[PDB]
Amino acid sequence: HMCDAFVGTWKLVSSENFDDYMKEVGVGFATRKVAGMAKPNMIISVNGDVITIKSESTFKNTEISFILGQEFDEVTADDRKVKSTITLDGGVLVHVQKWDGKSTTIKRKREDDKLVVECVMKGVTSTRVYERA
Ligand SMILES: Nc1ncc2c(n1)N=C(c1ccccc1)c1ccccc1C2
Repeated sequence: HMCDAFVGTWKLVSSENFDDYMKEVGVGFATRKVAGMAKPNMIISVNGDVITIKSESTFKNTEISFILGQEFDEVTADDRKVKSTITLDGGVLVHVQKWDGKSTTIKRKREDDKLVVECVMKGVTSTRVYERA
């Protein structure tokens, strides 16, 4: 019943500072431009201990399935090959991606009727707000 409040289909409604976040991650110009235009959905489901997060957009369709606390391989939408671990901390899903001696953290939290996604790469934070589809 862990992540019940996350389950569902969500649509992007606002973004702030995402180009700067992508620059800090190392995303190149053309991918920043096209991927920054995208308006993904996020489809979150749970089956037993396995959480699945799918993100569909005109740019790319991605999907991850995982167990909390258990590292996995992920290919990001910008084609990074990262080692990811996702945990639940005080009701927030905390997703750490490691690659090339670098690290970024993505937090997903329910706030009112929204699902708020905060992405942090060193000093740079981007906030993306999703609402139910
Ligand atoms: N489908 C789809 N399309 C576009 C994007 C995207 N997913 N996902 C994100 C993203 C964002 C925050 C946390 C996790 C993922 C992503 C990652 C890097 C570069 C571009 C995008 C945009």
